[PDB]
Amino acid sequence: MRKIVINGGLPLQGEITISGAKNSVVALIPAIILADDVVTLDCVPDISDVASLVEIMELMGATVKRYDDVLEIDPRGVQNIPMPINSLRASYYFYGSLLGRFGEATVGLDLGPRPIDLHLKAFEAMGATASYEGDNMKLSAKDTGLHGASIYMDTVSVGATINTMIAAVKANGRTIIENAAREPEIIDVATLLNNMGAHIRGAGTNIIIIDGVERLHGTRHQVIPDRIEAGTYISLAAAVGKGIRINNVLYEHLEGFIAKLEEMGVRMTVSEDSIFVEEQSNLKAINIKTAPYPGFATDLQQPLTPLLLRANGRGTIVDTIYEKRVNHVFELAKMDADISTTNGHILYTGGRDLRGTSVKATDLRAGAALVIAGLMAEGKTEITNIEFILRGYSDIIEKLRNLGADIRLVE
Repeated sequence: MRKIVINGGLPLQGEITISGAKNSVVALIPAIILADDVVTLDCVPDISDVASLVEIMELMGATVKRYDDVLEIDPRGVQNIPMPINSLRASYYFYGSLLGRFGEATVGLDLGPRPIDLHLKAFEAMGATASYEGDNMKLSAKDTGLHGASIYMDTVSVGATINTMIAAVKANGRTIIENAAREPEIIDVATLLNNMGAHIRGAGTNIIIIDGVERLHGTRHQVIPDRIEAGTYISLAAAVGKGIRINNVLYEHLEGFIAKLEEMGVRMTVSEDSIFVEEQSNLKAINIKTAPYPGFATDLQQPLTPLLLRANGRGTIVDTIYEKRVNHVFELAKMDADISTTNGHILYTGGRDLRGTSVKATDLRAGAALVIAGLMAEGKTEITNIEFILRGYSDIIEKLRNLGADIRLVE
Protein backbone atom coordinates (compact mmCIF):
# COMPACT_ATOMS: atom_id res chain seq x y z
CA MET A 1 0.00 0.00 0.00
CA ARG A 2 3.00 2.27 0.55
CA LYS A 3 5.48 3.59 -1.99
CA ILE A 4 8.07 6.35 -2.02
CA VAL A 5 7.72 8.84 -4.88
CA ILE A 6 10.71 10.94 -5.93
CA ASN A 7 10.96 13.65 -8.56
CA GLY A 8 14.70 13.65 -9.10
CA GLY A 9 17.36 15.61 -10.96
CA LEU A 10 17.39 18.44 -8.44
CA PRO A 11 20.28 19.64 -6.26
CA LEU A 12 19.96 19.07 -2.51
CA GLN A 13 21.36 21.31 0.21
CA GLY A 14 21.36 21.88 3.96
CA GLU A 15 22.17 19.58 6.84
CA ILE A 16 21.14 16.20 8.19
CA THR A 17 21.73 14.55 11.57
CA ILE A 18 22.68 10.88 11.85
CA SER A 19 20.84 8.69 14.39
CA GLY A 20 22.11 5.81 16.52
CA ALA A 21 23.52 2.73 14.80
CA LYS A 22 21.02 0.10 13.68
CA ASN A 23 23.71 -2.51 14.05
CA SER A 24 24.53 -1.60 17.63
CA VAL A 25 20.99 -1.18 18.95
CA VAL A 26 19.77 -4.51 17.55
CA ALA A 27 22.37 -6.21 19.79
CA LEU A 28 22.04 -3.80 22.73
CA ILE A 29 18.35 -4.52 23.22
CA PRO A 30 18.51 -8.30 23.55
CA ALA A 31 21.72 -8.03 25.63
CA ILE A 32 19.69 -6.12 28.23
CA ILE A 33 17.99 -9.42 29.17
CA LEU A 34 21.16 -10.01 31.21
CA ALA A 35 20.55 -7.04 33.53
CA ASP A 36 19.13 -7.06 37.10
CA ASP A 37 17.61 -3.61 36.66
CA VAL A 38 16.41 -1.03 34.13
CA VAL A 39 18.71 -0.16 31.23
CA THR A 40 18.09 3.02 29.27
CA LEU A 41 19.32 3.64 25.73
CA ASP A 42 19.66 7.11 24.17
CA CYS A 43 19.94 7.99 20.46
CA VAL A 44 17.75 5.00 19.63
CA PRO A 45 16.92 5.18 15.90
CA ASP A 46 13.26 5.16 14.89
CA ILE A 47 13.58 2.11 12.64
CA SER A 48 11.30 -0.92 12.22
CA ASP A 49 13.90 -3.37 13.57
CA VAL A 50 13.83 -1.53 16.92
CA ALA A 51 10.02 -1.65 17.10
CA SER A 52 10.04 -5.39 16.39
CA LEU A 53 12.68 -5.97 19.05
CA VAL A 54 10.65 -3.96 21.57
CA GLU A 55 7.61 -6.13 20.81
CA ILE A 56 9.59 -9.34 21.39
CA MET A 57 11.04 -8.02 24.65
CA GLU A 58 7.55 -7.19 25.91
CA LEU A 59 6.17 -10.60 24.93
CA MET A 60 9.06 -12.13 26.86
CA GLY A 61 7.99 -10.17 29.93
CA ALA A 62 10.08 -7.01 29.79
CA THR A 63 8.41 -3.63 30.20
CA VAL A 64 9.54 -0.91 27.80
CA LYS A 65 8.96 2.84 27.96
CA ARG A 66 9.57 4.80 24.78
CA TYR A 67 9.69 8.51 23.95
CA ASP A 68 11.75 10.67 21.62
CA ASP A 69 15.09 8.88 21.06
CA VAL A 70 14.90 6.93 24.33
CA LEU A 71 14.13 3.33 25.33
CA GLU A 72 13.81 2.45 29.00
CA ILE A 73 13.93 -1.33 29.25
CA ASP A 74 13.21 -3.22 32.49
CA PRO A 75 14.15 -6.88 31.89
CA ARG A 76 13.38 -8.04 35.44
CA GLY A 77 10.08 -9.64 34.45
CA VAL A 78 11.60 -11.50 31.50
CA GLN A 79 10.51 -15.15 31.51
CA ASN A 80 12.26 -18.41 30.61
CA ILE A 81 9.90 -19.45 27.81
CA PRO A 82 10.33 -20.54 24.20
CA MET A 83 10.63 -17.68 21.73
CA PRO A 84 7.26 -17.23 19.93
CA ILE A 85 11.41 -12.06 14.93
CA ASN A 86 13.12 -14.66 12.94
CA SER A 87 13.03 -12.68 9.82
CA LEU A 88 15.71 -10.51 11.45
CA ARG A 89 19.33 -11.46 11.73
CA ALA A 90 19.30 -9.76 15.13
CA SER A 91 16.99 -12.43 16.54
CA TYR A 92 20.12 -14.56 17.06
CA TYR A 93 21.32 -12.30 19.87
CA PHE A 94 18.58 -13.64 22.12
CA TYR A 95 20.46 -16.95 22.02
CA GLY A 96 23.44 -15.40 23.80
CA SER A 97 21.42 -13.37 26.31
CA LEU A 98 19.00 -16.17 27.18
CA LEU A 99 21.88 -18.65 27.54
CA GLY A 100 23.68 -16.14 29.77
CA ARG A 101 20.63 -15.46 31.91
CA PHE A 102 18.86 -18.84 32.09
CA GLY A 103 21.49 -21.33 30.89
CA GLU A 104 19.20 -22.46 28.07
CA ALA A 105 17.43 -21.15 24.99
CA THR A 106 14.55 -22.72 23.10
CA VAL A 107 14.54 -21.05 19.74
CA GLY A 108 12.82 -21.03 16.37
CA LEU A 109 14.56 -23.10 13.72
CA ASP A 110 20.41 -24.01 3.38
CA LEU A 111 22.41 -27.22 2.80
CA GLY A 112 25.88 -25.91 3.58
CA PRO A 113 27.48 -23.55 6.10
CA ARG A 114 25.02 -21.05 7.56
CA PRO A 115 26.24 -18.02 9.54
CA ILE A 116 24.44 -19.34 12.66
CA ASP A 117 26.70 -22.44 12.65
CA LEU A 118 29.52 -20.18 13.83
CA HIS A 119 27.43 -19.03 16.82
CA LEU A 120 26.40 -22.56 17.76
CA LYS A 121 29.99 -23.79 17.50
CA ALA A 122 31.06 -21.07 19.91
CA PHE A 123 28.21 -21.89 22.30
CA GLU A 124 29.11 -25.59 22.17
CA ALA A 125 32.65 -24.75 23.28
CA MET A 126 31.14 -22.89 26.25
CA GLY A 127 29.22 -26.02 27.25
CA ALA A 128 25.89 -25.30 25.56
CA THR A 129 24.87 -28.14 23.25
CA ALA A 130 22.08 -27.96 20.68
CA SER A 131 19.05 -30.17 20.08
CA TYR A 132 16.10 -30.52 17.76
CA GLU A 133 13.55 -31.81 20.25
CA GLY A 134 10.61 -31.35 17.88
CA ASP A 135 10.27 -28.60 15.29
CA ASN A 136 12.46 -26.32 17.41
CA MET A 137 16.12 -25.99 18.41
CA LYS A 138 17.21 -26.22 22.05
CA LEU A 139 20.46 -24.93 23.53
CA SER A 140 21.25 -26.02 27.10
CA ALA A 141 24.40 -25.40 29.18
CA LYS A 142 25.99 -28.29 31.06
CA ASP A 143 27.27 -29.26 34.53
CA THR A 144 27.99 -26.28 36.78
CA GLY A 145 26.78 -24.31 33.76
CA LEU A 146 27.85 -22.04 30.90
CA HIS A 147 31.67 -21.73 31.02
CA GLY A 148 34.60 -19.96 29.37
CA ALA A 149 36.70 -21.28 26.50
CA SER A 150 39.32 -20.28 23.98
CA ILE A 151 37.38 -19.92 20.73
CA TYR A 152 39.07 -19.42 17.36
CA MET A 153 36.53 -18.12 14.84
CA ASP A 154 37.22 -20.00 11.59
CA THR A 155 36.00 -16.98 9.64
CA VAL A 156 35.44 -13.40 10.79
CA SER A 157 31.82 -12.95 11.90
CA VAL A 158 30.22 -9.89 13.45
CA GLY A 159 27.18 -11.85 14.64
CA ALA A 160 29.14 -14.72 16.18
CA THR A 161 31.59 -12.35 17.87
CA ILE A 162 28.77 -10.36 19.46
CA ASN A 163 26.71 -13.42 20.39
CA THR A 164 29.71 -15.14 21.97
CA MET A 165 30.56 -11.98 23.92
CA ILE A 166 27.00 -11.58 25.25
CA ALA A 167 26.98 -15.26 26.28
CA ALA A 168 30.38 -14.91 27.96
CA VAL A 169 29.62 -12.03 30.31
CA LYS A 170 27.82 -14.18 32.91
CA ALA A 171 29.61 -17.44 32.04
CA ASN A 172 31.83 -19.24 34.57
CA GLY A 173 35.44 -18.38 33.74
CA ARG A 174 37.21 -16.58 30.93
CA THR A 175 36.15 -16.60 27.29
CA ILE A 176 38.78 -15.67 24.71
CA ILE A 177 37.48 -14.88 21.23
CA GLU A 178 40.29 -15.19 18.67
CA ASN A 179 39.98 -13.84 15.13
CA ALA A 180 37.22 -11.62 16.53
CA ALA A 181 35.37 -9.18 14.29
CA ARG A 182 36.49 -5.58 14.93
CA GLU A 183 33.39 -3.60 13.88
CA PRO A 184 32.78 -0.56 16.11
CA GLU A 185 29.30 -1.86 17.01
CA ILE A 186 31.11 -4.65 18.83
CA ILE A 187 32.92 -2.03 20.90
CA ASP A 188 29.60 -0.34 21.65
CA VAL A 189 28.02 -3.58 22.86
CA ALA A 190 31.09 -4.26 25.02
CA THR A 191 30.90 -0.70 26.38
CA LEU A 192 27.26 -1.12 27.40
CA LEU A 193 27.99 -4.45 29.04
CA ASN A 194 31.08 -3.16 30.89
CA ASN A 195 29.05 -0.26 32.29
CA MET A 196 26.50 -2.86 33.41
CA GLY A 197 29.30 -4.57 35.33
CA ALA A 198 30.86 -6.96 32.82
CA HIS A 199 34.60 -7.38 32.30
CA ILE A 200 35.34 -7.30 28.57
CA ARG A 201 38.78 -6.35 27.26
CA GLY A 202 40.13 -6.03 23.74
CA ALA A 203 36.88 -5.20 21.95
CA GLY A 204 37.75 -3.67 18.63
CA THR A 205 40.82 -5.90 18.30
CA ASN A 206 41.29 -9.44 16.97
CA ILE A 207 41.27 -10.90 20.50
CA ILE A 208 38.47 -10.22 23.00
CA ILE A 209 38.79 -11.42 26.59
CA ILE A 210 35.72 -11.76 28.82
CA ASP A 211 35.84 -12.67 32.49
CA GLY A 212 32.41 -13.94 33.54
CA VAL A 213 30.71 -12.07 36.40
CA GLU A 214 27.93 -13.03 38.84
CA ARG A 215 25.50 -10.25 38.03
CA LEU A 216 24.87 -7.27 35.79
CA HIS A 217 23.11 -4.07 36.87
CA GLY A 218 21.53 -1.17 35.00
CA THR A 219 23.03 1.85 33.25
CA ARG A 220 22.11 4.53 30.71
CA HIS A 221 23.97 4.37 27.42
CA GLN A 222 24.19 6.46 24.26
CA VAL A 223 24.16 4.36 21.06
CA ILE A 224 27.07 5.18 18.72
CA PRO A 225 26.18 7.05 15.51
CA ASP A 226 25.18 4.89 12.52
CA ARG A 227 28.25 4.84 10.26
CA ILE A 228 26.22 3.18 7.49
CA GLU A 229 23.49 5.83 7.58
CA ALA A 230 26.31 8.37 7.66
CA GLY A 231 27.98 6.77 4.63
CA THR A 232 24.63 6.66 2.84
CA TYR A 233 24.05 10.40 3.25
CA ILE A 234 27.66 11.19 2.29
CA SER A 235 27.18 9.20 -0.90
CA LEU A 236 23.88 10.99 -1.49
CA ALA A 237 25.37 14.42 -0.80
CA ALA A 238 28.22 13.74 -3.21
CA ALA A 239 25.85 12.48 -5.96
CA VAL A 240 23.22 15.25 -5.89
CA GLY A 241 24.12 17.80 -3.20
CA LYS A 242 25.46 21.33 -3.63
CA GLY A 243 26.67 21.56 -0.05
CA ILE A 244 25.40 19.42 2.81
CA ARG A 245 26.58 19.17 6.40
CA ILE A 246 26.22 15.73 7.97
CA ASN A 247 26.03 15.94 11.77
CA ASN A 248 26.69 13.35 14.45
CA VAL A 249 29.30 11.52 12.39
CA LEU A 250 32.40 9.80 13.76
CA TYR A 251 34.91 9.84 10.90
CA GLU A 252 37.09 7.34 12.78
CA HIS A 253 34.42 4.71 11.99
CA LEU A 254 34.54 5.52 8.27
CA GLU A 255 38.24 5.36 7.42
CA GLY A 256 37.89 2.73 4.67
CA PHE A 257 34.87 4.50 3.18
CA ILE A 258 36.43 7.96 3.24
CA ALA A 259 39.59 6.57 1.62
CA LYS A 260 37.69 5.24 -1.38
CA LEU A 261 35.66 8.43 -1.75
CA GLU A 262 38.87 10.47 -1.76
CA GLU A 263 40.32 8.13 -4.38
CA MET A 264 37.33 9.02 -6.59
CA GLY A 265 38.02 12.72 -6.13
CA VAL A 266 35.27 13.44 -3.60
CA ARG A 267 35.93 16.66 -1.68
CA MET A 268 34.73 16.81 1.91
CA THR A 269 35.62 18.80 5.00
CA VAL A 270 35.98 16.51 7.99
CA SER A 271 35.60 17.59 11.63
CA GLU A 272 35.32 15.62 14.90
CA ASP A 273 31.53 15.83 14.85
CA SER A 274 30.51 16.40 11.25
CA ILE A 275 31.44 16.29 7.60
CA PHE A 276 30.67 18.93 5.01
CA VAL A 277 30.26 17.44 1.54
CA GLU A 278 30.86 20.03 -1.19
CA GLU A 279 29.17 20.28 -4.54
CA GLN A 280 31.19 17.68 -6.48
CA SER A 281 32.76 17.55 -9.91
CA ASN A 282 35.20 15.44 -11.91
CA LEU A 283 34.67 12.22 -10.00
CA LYS A 284 36.33 9.13 -11.40
CA ALA A 285 35.36 5.47 -11.26
CA ILE A 286 36.99 3.23 -8.67
CA ASN A 287 36.83 -0.46 -7.82
CA ILE A 288 35.33 -1.58 -4.52
CA LYS A 289 36.24 -4.71 -2.56
CA THR A 290 34.41 -5.25 0.71
CA ALA A 291 36.22 -6.58 3.75
CA PRO A 292 35.76 -6.93 7.50
CA TYR A 293 36.13 -3.64 9.42
CA PRO A 294 38.18 -1.51 9.16
CA GLY A 295 38.02 -2.55 5.50
CA PHE A 296 35.26 -1.24 3.25
CA ALA A 297 31.84 -2.21 4.71
CA THR A 298 29.60 -4.66 2.86
CA ASP A 299 26.66 -2.61 4.18
CA LEU A 300 27.99 0.43 2.25
CA GLN A 301 28.67 -1.02 -1.21
CA GLN A 302 25.04 -0.60 -2.34
CA PRO A 303 24.50 2.97 -1.00
CA LEU A 304 27.78 3.95 -2.68
CA THR A 305 26.90 2.49 -6.06
CA PRO A 306 24.72 5.34 -7.37
CA LEU A 307 27.62 7.74 -6.63
CA LEU A 308 29.86 5.41 -8.61
CA LEU A 309 27.30 5.75 -11.42
CA ARG A 310 27.94 9.51 -11.35
CA ALA A 311 31.65 9.10 -11.94
CA ASN A 312 33.55 8.97 -15.21
CA GLY A 313 34.97 5.59 -16.19
CA ARG A 314 34.30 1.91 -15.52
CA GLY A 315 34.69 -0.06 -12.30
CA THR A 316 33.80 -3.26 -10.51
CA ILE A 317 32.34 -4.04 -7.10
CA VAL A 318 33.29 -7.29 -5.40
CA ASP A 319 31.56 -8.17 -2.15
CA THR A 320 33.76 -10.72 -0.36
CA ILE A 321 31.38 -10.90 2.62
CA TYR A 322 28.09 -11.38 0.80
CA GLU A 323 29.00 -12.55 -2.70
CA LYS A 324 25.42 -12.51 -3.99
CA ARG A 325 24.55 -9.07 -2.59
CA VAL A 326 23.55 -7.86 -6.05
CA ASN A 327 19.76 -7.51 -6.12
CA HIS A 328 19.90 -3.75 -6.60
CA VAL A 329 21.52 -4.30 -10.00
CA PHE A 330 18.38 -5.52 -11.84
CA GLU A 331 16.43 -2.58 -10.41
CA LEU A 332 19.05 0.06 -11.20
CA ALA A 333 19.14 -1.32 -14.75
CA LYS A 334 15.45 -0.39 -15.14
CA MET A 335 16.45 3.22 -14.47
CA ASP A 336 18.76 2.91 -17.50
CA ALA A 337 22.00 2.53 -15.51
CA ASP A 338 25.00 0.88 -17.17
CA ILE A 339 25.31 -1.83 -14.54
CA SER A 340 25.36 -5.62 -14.62
CA THR A 341 26.40 -8.58 -12.55
CA THR A 342 28.10 -11.85 -13.43
CA ASN A 343 28.72 -13.53 -10.27
CA GLY A 344 29.76 -12.20 -7.96
CA HIS A 345 31.17 -9.24 -9.71
CA ILE A 346 29.19 -6.09 -10.29
CA LEU A 347 30.37 -4.09 -13.33
CA TYR A 348 29.38 -0.49 -13.94
CA THR A 349 30.18 2.34 -16.34
CA GLY A 350 29.37 5.74 -14.87
CA GLY A 351 28.40 9.03 -16.45
CA ARG A 352 24.96 8.27 -17.89
CA ASP A 353 21.77 10.11 -16.92
CA LEU A 354 19.41 7.84 -15.01
CA ARG A 355 15.69 7.89 -15.74
CA GLY A 356 12.99 7.42 -13.12
CA THR A 357 10.62 4.48 -13.18
CA SER A 358 8.95 2.03 -10.78
CA VAL A 359 11.58 0.00 -8.92
CA LYS A 360 11.40 -2.39 -6.00
CA ALA A 361 13.55 -2.41 -2.90
CA THR A 362 14.78 -5.96 -2.37
CA ASP A 363 16.62 -5.37 0.87
CA LEU A 364 17.69 -2.59 3.25
CA ARG A 365 20.80 -1.22 1.57
CA ALA A 366 19.54 -1.90 -1.97
CA GLY A 367 16.55 0.25 -1.01
CA ALA A 368 18.92 3.04 0.03
CA ALA A 369 20.66 2.74 -3.34
CA LEU A 370 17.32 3.19 -5.13
CA VAL A 371 16.51 6.25 -3.02
CA ILE A 372 19.81 7.87 -4.01
CA ALA A 373 19.38 6.80 -7.63
CA GLY A 374 15.85 8.18 -7.57
CA LEU A 375 17.16 11.56 -6.43
CA MET A 376 19.76 11.58 -9.25
CA ALA A 377 17.37 10.34 -11.90
CA GLU A 378 15.51 12.60 -14.33
CA GLY A 379 11.73 12.33 -14.12
CA LYS A 380 9.81 10.40 -11.46
CA THR A 381 10.94 7.33 -9.51
CA GLU A 382 8.58 5.11 -7.51
CA ILE A 383 9.97 2.68 -4.95
CA THR A 384 7.86 -0.24 -3.68
CA ASN A 385 8.52 -2.65 -0.80
CA ILE A 386 9.71 0.38 1.14
CA GLU A 387 9.43 -1.66 4.36
CA PHE A 388 12.99 -2.79 3.65
CA ILE A 389 14.23 0.81 3.83
CA LEU A 390 12.26 1.59 6.97
CA ARG A 391 14.12 -1.26 8.71
CA GLY A 392 17.24 0.81 8.99
CA TYR A 393 16.82 4.48 8.06
CA SER A 394 15.24 6.65 10.73
CA ASP A 395 13.07 9.59 9.60
CA ILE A 396 14.33 9.23 6.03
CA ILE A 397 11.49 11.10 4.33
CA GLU A 398 11.79 14.04 6.74
CA LYS A 399 15.58 14.08 6.60
CA LEU A 400 15.55 14.19 2.78
CA ARG A 401 12.77 16.78 2.46
CA ASN A 402 14.81 19.02 4.79
CA LEU A 403 17.57 18.84 2.15
CA GLY A 404 15.01 20.06 -0.38
CA ALA A 405 14.30 16.69 -1.96
CA ASP A 406 10.98 16.24 -3.74
CA ILE A 407 10.20 12.98 -1.99
CA ARG A 408 6.90 11.72 -0.66
CA LEU A 409 5.41 8.79 1.19
CA VAL A 410 2.27 7.58 -0.59
CA GLU A 411 -0.41 5.02 0.34
